[PDB]
Amino acid sequence: QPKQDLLNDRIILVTGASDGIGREAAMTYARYGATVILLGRNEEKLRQVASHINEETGRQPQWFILDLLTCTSEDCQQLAQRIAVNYPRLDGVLHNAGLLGDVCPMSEQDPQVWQDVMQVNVNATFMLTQALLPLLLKSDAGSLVFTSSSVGRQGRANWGAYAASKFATEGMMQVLADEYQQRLRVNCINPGGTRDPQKLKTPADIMPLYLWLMGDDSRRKTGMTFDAQ
Amino acid sequence: QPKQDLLNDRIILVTGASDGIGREAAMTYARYGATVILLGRNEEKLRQVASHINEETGRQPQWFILDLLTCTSEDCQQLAQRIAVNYPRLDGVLHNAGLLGDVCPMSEQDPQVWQDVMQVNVNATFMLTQALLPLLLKSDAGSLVFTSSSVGRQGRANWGAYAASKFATEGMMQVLADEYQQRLRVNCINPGGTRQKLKTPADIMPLYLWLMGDDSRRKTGMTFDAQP
Repeated sequence: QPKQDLLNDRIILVTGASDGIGREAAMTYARYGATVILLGRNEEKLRQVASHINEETGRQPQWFILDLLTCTSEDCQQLAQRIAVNYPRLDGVLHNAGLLGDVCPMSEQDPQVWQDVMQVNVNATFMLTQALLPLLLKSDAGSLVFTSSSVGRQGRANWGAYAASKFATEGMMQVLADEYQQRLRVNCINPGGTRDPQKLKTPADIMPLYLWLMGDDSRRKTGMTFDAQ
Repeated sequence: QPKQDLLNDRIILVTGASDGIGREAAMTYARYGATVILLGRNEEKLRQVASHINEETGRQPQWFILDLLTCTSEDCQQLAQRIAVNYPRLDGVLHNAGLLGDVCPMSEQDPQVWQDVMQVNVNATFMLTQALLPLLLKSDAGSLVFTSSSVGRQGRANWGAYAASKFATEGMMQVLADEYQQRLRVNCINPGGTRQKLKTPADIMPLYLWLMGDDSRRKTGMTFDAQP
């Protein structure tokens, strides 16, 4: 599909960058020319992913530490302040950080795990969004992408807090898209089943959508949720 | 529609029972024969609502204190124990408690208010549901009703935490309906704008009555608008 320089001169921040889909997305964005900013809780994990992208790409991403389970609104503003000293805008923010929590009936759901899933997937993702909006408004056409799931649109047995949180994520995305008509592109990606493990798709397999949402080919698309597979 | 003894011998718990829609739902259910249990955060207000329902109906609801803003899972479990001492089952639970929070752009939403809205409307509403499930399963046909909103189906500018929380509520309702198919009726009610060209709580009662009475027995997993 996309040309190899699709994301030249796009600065894109990726949360949950240290492993899984986040790690693939950061690497993929860099491969396609982006200046990537990695966000995660583990500095040694982040440094390792940055080194790999540099070896593979020749340019080394910066990383910043944030723990969504515990971060405050103050921590997010300070993170945004640190970014802004190094970077003039954010062209993209990919919210790929998340907690799955318990997969079990509602009667069995652990209430602290429930609280933790809502804190990471909803509340912290919101506070981080709020902190980063000014930088995103500095883009020619900033793009904000949340991670959803099939159970964010149709609740199913056993999916408890994760489902509740992904519904909330669809709602948050919709409110934002309505507030930022013209000004920001705000959408969700549903990556689907990525991780019978040999039957599933690899993060690499689902990347085209992640690329599309950050490149110019999706320029006036907002308020939608997209299925990666 | 419906007969005046619709809810005779139905035991129905109403949260947020001490004002607005909750207070009207409690009263309506009592008028229609139900044994009502009121839940709220403030004793003085609940007692006043109970007394008024007794005056108007002739039977006095019991009340229990729970503050969804600060309650723990243990608090909900203890509440459920206290209810079980006094009652053999719950035929209905109406989750009417809620916090609206800020109505303003996402960039201006107060993060503390945001967290409080999610804690009341989602976390504590789930924790309370969890504690009351055994009682509801003891009904012949227990009915669990959440409160939603038009902005729990389509997000709109300025509705911030409320919207996120009501999407979460539609999601929680859908998971529960899937888990309890054939065992519990689990649905949402969107009361619409209420409280001069707006409707009163009294005006929107038909749906609240319908979901607790036998006419809705086969209906689960759905979200209903009180004002179509």
